[PDB]
Amino acid sequence: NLTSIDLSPQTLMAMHISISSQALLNQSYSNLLLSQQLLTSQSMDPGLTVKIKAYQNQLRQQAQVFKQNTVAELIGLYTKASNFAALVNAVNALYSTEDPQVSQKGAEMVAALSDVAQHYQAAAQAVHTQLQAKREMLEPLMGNFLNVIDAIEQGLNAEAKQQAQTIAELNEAIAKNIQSIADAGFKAGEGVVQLGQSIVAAVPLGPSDQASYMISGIQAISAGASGAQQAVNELKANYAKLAVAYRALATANALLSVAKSVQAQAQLFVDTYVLTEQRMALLPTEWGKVAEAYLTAAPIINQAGSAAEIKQAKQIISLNAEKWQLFSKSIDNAKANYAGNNILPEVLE
Repeated sequence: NLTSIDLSPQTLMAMHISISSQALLNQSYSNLLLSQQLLTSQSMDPGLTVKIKAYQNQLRQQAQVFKQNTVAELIGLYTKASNFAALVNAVNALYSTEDPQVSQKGAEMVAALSDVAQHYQAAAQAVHTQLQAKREMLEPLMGNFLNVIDAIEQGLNAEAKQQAQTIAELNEAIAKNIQSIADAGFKAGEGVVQLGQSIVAAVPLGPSDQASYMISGIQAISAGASGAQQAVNELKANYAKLAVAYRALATANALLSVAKSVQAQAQLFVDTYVLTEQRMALLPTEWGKVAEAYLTAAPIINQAGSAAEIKQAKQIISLNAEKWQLFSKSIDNAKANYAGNNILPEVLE
């Protein structure tokens, strides 16, 4: 009986919001990697200088790819959801009970949307397979650069290892702060996201070439109106300490200080890329659930041949339409955010 058909978006609304959350942030981490000053100096360890410049270059290539290609691929999948909402409205409009065969024509269209949902499932799979491929190339790229930093650190005296750990610990703290700020800006999908950037630290380089390597860091847009004031205060305090800690490690190991600064930025990008891939892994299945739900619903909608059965079906469809319209708005805002969040503006005090 009709009482059992589910023409709803299921967990698509929430599933798209959990994707937006990481993809939008990863958009900002891509902008950070592309804004960061390159290492120019050729007056330091020739062997390690080439490993940093090579890694920094390989990261900007992947940041550009994510920013220009992968974001567009996602906006494509979101549009497909709007499109589906629009089609459900049409089914609603068809139930103006003017038509003497209204239930056979209704069944036919629900059966057709089952097909569309199956295409949107396959479209999502295609995007996930590309994200999975990049993940499998990014993990070993970062993994290899970590083994390079580690080999260098394993040969330092105790004073330098402590200066290096202080830095590693602060980068880990700063990442938790940024995440807290981004969550507050995002407002669980209903927010209009913006993150900024500024120079936060510097690495003096032994004695003009590149007097100093300038370190770019994410910043909140409003140092007193973001709805995560404690995180903004911790971020300010942590950047202050980060500046001091690089000045310390730099006295003796300047080039390692640089390598660490780059790896901290890579970590944010690769970690949230992995989370983007993982949230996207569930999307094809969720479209497939809409496909199965719509396939099962159609023959049941066809059995409705009475006055009260057609009235009940109009009601079941009108309700599920409202659900898709609400979802369509969540999508409109996500697309506006992917457009607006394409730039990571400078912030000044």
